[PDB]
Amino acid sequence: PVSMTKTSVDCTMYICGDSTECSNLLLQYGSFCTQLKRALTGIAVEQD
Amino acid sequence: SKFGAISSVLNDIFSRLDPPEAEVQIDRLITGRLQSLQTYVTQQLIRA
Amino acid sequence: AYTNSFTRGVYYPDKVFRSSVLHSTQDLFLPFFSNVTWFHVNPVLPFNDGVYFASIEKSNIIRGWIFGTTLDSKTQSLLIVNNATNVVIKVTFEYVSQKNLREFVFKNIDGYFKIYSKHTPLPQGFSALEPLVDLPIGINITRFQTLLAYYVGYLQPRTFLLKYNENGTITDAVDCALDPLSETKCTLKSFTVEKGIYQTSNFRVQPTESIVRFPNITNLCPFDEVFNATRFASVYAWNRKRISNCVADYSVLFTFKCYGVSPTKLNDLCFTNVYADSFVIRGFTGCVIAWNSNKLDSYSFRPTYGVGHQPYRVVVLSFELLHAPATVCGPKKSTNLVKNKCVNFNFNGLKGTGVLTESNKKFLPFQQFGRDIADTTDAVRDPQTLEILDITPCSFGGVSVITPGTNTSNQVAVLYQGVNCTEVPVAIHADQLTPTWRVYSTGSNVFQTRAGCLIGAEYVNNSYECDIPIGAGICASYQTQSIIAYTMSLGAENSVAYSNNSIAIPTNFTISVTTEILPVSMTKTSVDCTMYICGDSTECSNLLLQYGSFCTQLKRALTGIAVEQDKNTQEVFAQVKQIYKTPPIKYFGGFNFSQILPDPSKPSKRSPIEDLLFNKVTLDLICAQKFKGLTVLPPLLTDEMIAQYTSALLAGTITSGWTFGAGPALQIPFPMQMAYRFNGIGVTQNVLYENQKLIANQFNSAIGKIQDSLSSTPSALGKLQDVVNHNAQALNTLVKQLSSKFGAISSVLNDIFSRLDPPEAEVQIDRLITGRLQSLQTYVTQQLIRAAEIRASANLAATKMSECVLGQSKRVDFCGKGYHLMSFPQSAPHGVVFLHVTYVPAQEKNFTTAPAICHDGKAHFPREGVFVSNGTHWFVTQRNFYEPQIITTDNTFVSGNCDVVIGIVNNTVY
Amino acid sequence: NKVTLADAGFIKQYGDLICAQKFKGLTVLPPLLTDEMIA
Amino acid sequence: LTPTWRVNVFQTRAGCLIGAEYVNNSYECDIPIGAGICASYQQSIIAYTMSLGAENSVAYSNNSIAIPTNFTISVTTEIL
Amino acid sequence: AEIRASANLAATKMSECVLGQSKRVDFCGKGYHLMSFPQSAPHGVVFLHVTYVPAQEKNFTTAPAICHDGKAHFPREGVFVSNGTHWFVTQRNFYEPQIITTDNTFVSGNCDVVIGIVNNTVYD
Ligand SMILES: *[C@@H]1O[C@H](CO)[C@@H](O)[C@H](O)[C@H]1NC(C)=O
Ligand SMILES: *[C@@H]1O[C@H](CO)[C@@H](O)[C@H](O)[C@H]1NC(C)=O
Ligand SMILES: *[C@@H]1O[C@H](CO)[C@@H](O)[C@H](O)[C@H]1NC(C)=O
Ligand SMILES: *[C@@H]1O[C@H](CO)[C@@H](O)[C@H](O)[C@H]1NC(C)=O
Ligand SMILES: *[C@@H]1O[C@H](CO)[C@@H](O)[C@H](O)[C@H]1NC(C)=O
Ligand SMILES: *[C@@H]1O[C@H](CO)[C@@H](O)[C@H](O)[C@H]1NC(C)=O
Ligand SMILES: *[C@@H]1O[C@H](CO)[C@@H](O)[C@H](O)[C@H]1NC(C)=O
Ligand SMILES: *[C@@H]1O[C@H](CO)[C@@H](O)[C@H](O)[C@H]1NC(C)=O
Ligand SMILES: *[C@@H]1O[C@H](CO)[C@@H](O)[C@H](O)[C@H]1NC(C)=O
Ligand SMILES: *[C@@H]1O[C@H](CO)[C@@H](O)[C@H](O)[C@H]1NC(C)=O
Ligand SMILES: *[C@@H]1O[C@H](CO)[C@@H](O)[C@H](O)[C@H]1NC(C)=O
Ligand SMILES: *[C@@H]1O[C@H](CO)[C@@H](O)[C@H](O)[C@H]1NC(C)=O
Ligand SMILES: *[C@@H]1O[C@H](CO)[C@@H](O)[C@H](O)[C@H]1NC(C)=O
Ligand SMILES: *[C@@H]1O[C@H](CO)[C@@H](O)[C@H](O)[C@H]1NC(C)=O
Repeated sequence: PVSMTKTSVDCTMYICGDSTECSNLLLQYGSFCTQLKRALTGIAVEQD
Repeated sequence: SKFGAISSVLNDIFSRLDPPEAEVQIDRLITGRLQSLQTYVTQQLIRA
Repeated sequence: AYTNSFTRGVYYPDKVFRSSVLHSTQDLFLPFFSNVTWFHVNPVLPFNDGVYFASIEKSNIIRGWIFGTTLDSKTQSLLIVNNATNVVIKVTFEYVSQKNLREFVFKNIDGYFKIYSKHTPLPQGFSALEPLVDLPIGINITRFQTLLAYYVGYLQPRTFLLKYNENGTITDAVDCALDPLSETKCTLKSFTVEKGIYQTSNFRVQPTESIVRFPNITNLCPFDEVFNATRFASVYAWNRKRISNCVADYSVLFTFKCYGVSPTKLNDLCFTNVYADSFVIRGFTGCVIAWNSNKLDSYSFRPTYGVGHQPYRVVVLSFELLHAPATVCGPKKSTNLVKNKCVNFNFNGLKGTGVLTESNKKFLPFQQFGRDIADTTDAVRDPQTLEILDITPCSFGGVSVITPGTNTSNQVAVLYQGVNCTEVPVAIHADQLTPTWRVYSTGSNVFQTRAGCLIGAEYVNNSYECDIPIGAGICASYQTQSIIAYTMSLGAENSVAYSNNSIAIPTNFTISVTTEILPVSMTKTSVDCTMYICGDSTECSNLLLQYGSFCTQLKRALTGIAVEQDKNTQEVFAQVKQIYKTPPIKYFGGFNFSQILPDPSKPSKRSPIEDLLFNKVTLDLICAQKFKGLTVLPPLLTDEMIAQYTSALLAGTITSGWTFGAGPALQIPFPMQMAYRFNGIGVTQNVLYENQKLIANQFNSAIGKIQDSLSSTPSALGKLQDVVNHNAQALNTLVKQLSSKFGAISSVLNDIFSRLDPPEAEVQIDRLITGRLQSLQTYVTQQLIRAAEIRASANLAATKMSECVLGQSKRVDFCGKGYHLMSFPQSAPHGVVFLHVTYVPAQEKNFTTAPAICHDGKAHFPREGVFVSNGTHWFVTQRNFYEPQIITTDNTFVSGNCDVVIGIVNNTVY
Repeated sequence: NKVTLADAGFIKQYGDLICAQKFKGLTVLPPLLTDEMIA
Repeated sequence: LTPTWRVNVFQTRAGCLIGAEYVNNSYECDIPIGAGICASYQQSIIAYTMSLGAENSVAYSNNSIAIPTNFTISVTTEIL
Repeated sequence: AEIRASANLAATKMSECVLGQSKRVDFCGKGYHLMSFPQSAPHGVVFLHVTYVPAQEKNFTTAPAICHDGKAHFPREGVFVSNGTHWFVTQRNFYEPQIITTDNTFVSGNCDVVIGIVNNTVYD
């Protein structure tokens, strides 16, 4: 094996799909979604 | 999964409960789903 | 008349002092480059959501304003005038208090009229407005008028990134929703963007309208026959009534509690199995309604009994909210059914947003809903027309921004990922395209890729090296003037002239010195768990002592990582038993090692190249981290010690070759060691000797270029800088996570403890503690993974030190591109740099070749070479350097006759 | 022909398992190098 | 102070070391302290700058070579 | 994952140190690797690396080439050494001086280019 599937996650869509109140609440959790996006982007670049 | 909440649907929680208890239930759901995302990303990092 | 607002109307969002920070604020602002209306000296302009008001005058024509809804006597209105002595405000409320550009901001939220202002000696500068006053006028304002060049702009809720000066002044701002570049700047929390492609946000089509679909029933439920019953049953023989096919209006309904539902919401939900149980006592999802029935009723209730023993009538309402077809629910007006359009929908309490279409699913009569693999609603039976509708979320997707870097240009391209250009969101209003900015199609600037639709770059038929990867073979770059997209080129095509009997032999060579950078260790970090989580709050510490050995595990893991870092450094650099020193006279047959050898003049005793490497890697933010309990432990080996180890390795290899790595160091002249290494790559020794000076010069040239190749290229030391940046970013993220509330009422523990009773303060503090503990655990897990990666890099660096520095390697590409001659280590802040000296053949020439030569009827094969020819005579030569020689019995061996070797060629063997 | 990919991360036009995952916010990004380029 | 106990005072980049006497001699690292400082038990606890090994100078010249006249068969152990 | 890396390294050493003789420096013990023997251990492996360590080094005077009859001679598979008066050719890793003959050297060019060439007799 050389590479694996490059995955992207829409954090807001997964956690709070279509619920605007849930996204407003999620805004108070800091940079969790940003950190997850950074990690997944690093993995994706590493595959290439 | 419900993670100890009344339901796994955010809209049902927001439509059935006042904000004081909706906060507890939505906190449980959001924490569970953030944990699921974090677990997925950690295992993706190890697999990568 | 209209004009450009430019970057004006920024005000201080709060009363907090900040300095030397980038702060994101979501507030009512004036968007950058807004079309502000311009009046010249007046009409009653609307007061939509707040107003920015500028005035360029020197005669005080403008005095004040009137605010109200109708500006008549029937509705209450506000009035503000600035007299030459004082400013008078009247509404039930009165208030009095104290070219030139006067800028003002007026807002009306929660019964508060807030006024900010600034004075300046529309201009094209940046100025931040300071607050003036909040007034509790308590009236809704929809219109206003100026009381006699003045400019009016309207505020909207925007997200802004404000930059605070060193003395706390807002000097710059970014309007996150202005355009893709500003969204990228807000995502990165920076004012400068480097070249690349950045995932900024997701576009989401917004719901056009809202629809409600409830059953057609209109009869009222028999609640009166339950609650207003003449006589209630007994608690043992409790009465039960079923409620079906009616409209339960709970407003008609003392103690009224509910389990699993809120009393203020029952009018909106649809219920399946409603049963009312009534009985009398003395003082599961559903509701309990109890009320004193003293004046209405064995207990043997009597009027002289107390409240604790007075009769109470009790009704229990039990219903199932596990959807299924709804027979009873409250007063809700159904709208029309909107299809093929993103709408907010409500089907008997099932709320959502999306597009509703005709469904081909073969439901069954009892089936009211359909679910997908994730147990989420996917099809719905319309309560009135009984038709099956598919629910699909309306269009959304990811957006990436391609920038050549803000240091070069402000032009950007936008990639809509996983979307064809025919489905790209094309909206003429702000009811779509969540980023809310627009990049319009101009024909040749819209391209389709298997990665999505790219807008803002023209696709050229040329092919270049990849500059910014888009995906699926497509890259983008700044042409210079515009952004171009293209198919990446894999390299220059080349055809090798193969034939039956043609061989290419090099006639010359190049001595190449190449660089390989390897991380060896990362920053050793320690965390004070209590100080991070609690930070001077003793009550928090006492609460934290009940979460077990979490901090003990984290301390153990971080200590293991810290020990592993020193182990990595030792395994890489501490390979030599002895500390070898170079001889006083630095003559090595013309080879010049001054760039890699230590310099006595420098206090650190580093080489010029090592000094360059330590200058090129950047190893109050530290104090801010320290105050939160995050510290950096010093490495065991100092930089001086690592440089001493490197000097010992270099002296050993220079003065003894590869012998000191396999035993006692055996001195050998450097040209003789170089001859050994030339022998190691299948080149005869004389080739080195007869070219000694030239070879030396080439090396002296190549090493001379190394400095430039590290001091001219921007990201030459990218890997070590990446290690440093990863550590700094992780610690900064840990620090910034302390401002998160995690659902609590504040992020400050001492604020929660000083304003709440312990029963609820415990809940809030538990939320904060769990959030911070999760942050610490995530940090430690990422540290463990990064430590594993760094350990792999350090093991590789130790292997390179053993096999490239302590010996000559025959492994292809392990110690440089060409044929490995030798290698030199140089210490770098968090790692090692190998200078690989390799032999690259050059200046090849064609020759005719044969497998063997027939002579006296015997087949002759070359001993240590290959047969070549000018075209008339036949020589034998070594394979990596053209040195033709007369074919004799001494450089040839005999095997068989010239009857089986295909390609054998007649010649003479002297 | 012997390895069956799941997504390959190419364009999905509005109109099975991949669709559900996408609706939950999970998407696959295409590799930079195509199969033809690697060949 | 939080530890509530009290305790030959030395300053290092790793912090304040109490209870160890800094000596000018250099030995192989026994207990790593940090930034080149190690500790050891001499009757007393000593702190010192760790040594990297014995200094050695190879007698290099442009016409001299050292050639072994004997050998030793070494058997070493590697545990994985 | 760490143990898997260790086990992959152990398998590589079993292949390259036990099933063959390795030229990789310090991969199969310190010194010039001769062979290796595996021994099982509770949760791992123990390699006994047998290596050749040179010892009892002696100083000699050396030359890149020997000039004879106007011809430059380079050692075929050795190095030129000298007691101080006579000149021998020896293998690099063990002192075995040999008479400099035309059968253990090879000729390349005159005595005008090689720096450090030394006059001596190349017996035929
Ligand atoms: C901030 O104000 C101080 C106060 O005098 C001044 O010295 C400093 O230069 C200012 N910082 C700037 C202008 O960046
Ligand atoms: C009971 O009767 C009173 C007066 O007739 C009325 O106001 C009230 O709404 C009734 N209660 C119910 C549950 O119908
Ligand atoms: C996007 O839709 C158009 C219109 O049907 C179609 O021609 C095009 O092929 C689609 N995109 C892709 C990548 O197939
Ligand atoms: C040599 O190569 C040519 C093509 O370049 C081919 O036609 C010929 O058959 C080859 N030689 C032999 C002996 O087949
Ligand atoms: C080999 O290349 C060098 C340049 O590196 C040049 O000076 C020299 O003349 C070349 N030798 C031959 C024989 O072409
Ligand atoms: C070695 O190179 C440096 C830098 O090019 C130069 O200053 C120095 O004189 C050189 N040494 C000799 C002996 O030529
Ligand atoms: C060798 O021959 C091929 C074609 O036969 C030619 O393309 C190439 O340039 C030649 N090489 C040299 C060094 O002349
Ligand atoms: C044959 O090779 C020699 C090199 O020794 C050269 O002088 C001569 O010109 C070559 N003959 C032809 C025909 O190229
Ligand atoms: C080489 O010489 C022999 C001598 O008998 C002859 O038989 C053979 O045909 C020759 N080969 C070619 C290719 O002419
Ligand atoms: C050879 O070494 C000696 C002593 O180490 C030195 O005096 C001499 O200059 C060196 N040879 C050259 C050409 O510099
Ligand atoms: C070589 O060393 C061995 C000891 O390992 C010794 O017995 C022997 O005499 C030595 N031989 C020579 C020639 O020094
Ligand atoms: C070789 O000579 C140098 C200097 O004369 C000396 O220091 C060294 O010990 C000698 N080596 C041996 C093995 O005697
Ligand atoms: C020179 O070598 C010969 C061996 O043939 C012998 O005379 C002696 O070992 C050497 N001379 C000296 C002075 O060591
Ligand atoms: C070696 O011999 C040549 C000619 O026979 C002579 O020019 C040269 O000086 C001799 N070398 C020494 C070191 O005497």
